[PDB]
Amino acid sequence: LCRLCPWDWTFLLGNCYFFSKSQRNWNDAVTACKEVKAQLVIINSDEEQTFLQQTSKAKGPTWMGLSDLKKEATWLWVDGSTLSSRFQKYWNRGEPNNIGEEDCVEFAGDGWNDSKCELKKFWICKKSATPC
Amino acid sequence: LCRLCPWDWTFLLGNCYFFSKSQRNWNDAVTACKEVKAQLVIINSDEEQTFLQQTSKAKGPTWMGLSDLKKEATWLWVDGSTLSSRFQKYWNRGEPNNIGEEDCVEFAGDGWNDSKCELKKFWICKKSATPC
Ligand SMILES: [Ca+2]
Ligand SMILES: [Ca+2]
Repeated sequence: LCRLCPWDWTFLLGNCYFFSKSQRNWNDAVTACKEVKAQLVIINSDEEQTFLQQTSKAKGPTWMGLSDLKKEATWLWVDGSTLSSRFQKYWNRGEPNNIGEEDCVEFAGDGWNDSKCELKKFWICKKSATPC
Repeated sequence: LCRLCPWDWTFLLGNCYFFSKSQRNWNDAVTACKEVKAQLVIINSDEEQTFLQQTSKAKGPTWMGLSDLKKEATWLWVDGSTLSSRFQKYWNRGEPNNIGEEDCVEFAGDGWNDSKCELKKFWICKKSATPC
């Protein structure tokens, strides 16, 4: 009886993902994920980014665990790690913009936008799986 | 008899721009611009970027003075200055990619791609105007 991820979480490449059914502001989304020992999703591979971008298209704009709330124009994941050069290609054309006003990052369409953190959007949690 | 820019060069915001009629590889484009005391275009304002992106759409993919030939994934203008955070929004979705293989930057459509430097593309030169 191999259970890769908890009930209603999805396994992808050694991690477990939870796709919210409701919409919350960015900070509340962060908190929701911490409630289940997880983090508002931190993207770390292209296959992961591809899967979360597709899934998120079916619901609508969706938060990820990325923001420049600490220092404008510097984007940090919720675990404090820096956004790598190779991931900057995921930004949509024209993003990030409205710097200092739109401080949190969302999947929008086929890439990332920065958006106003107070907006309510879907969100995704990620934590490690338990292998079999 | 006020002449803002030399013959067949276009004035925009204190600078003079030359739009090639032929296509050259990136290095040859750099050299062409140096022949006329100019530089393969270094973008320094949004109004400038807007104007060069529109004009370049009418001809086809066009080189700008930007490349990561010195150090992969670090993009420097031809005068050695670094690419600012605010200009990274000009990259098309999915760019820059093919890192280390596509080392020079072009206007493509409505944003920037990195491309193989050996390809022949149009190009644009920029130098200071002489005020009146
Ligand atoms: Ca935005
Ligand atoms: Ca490319």
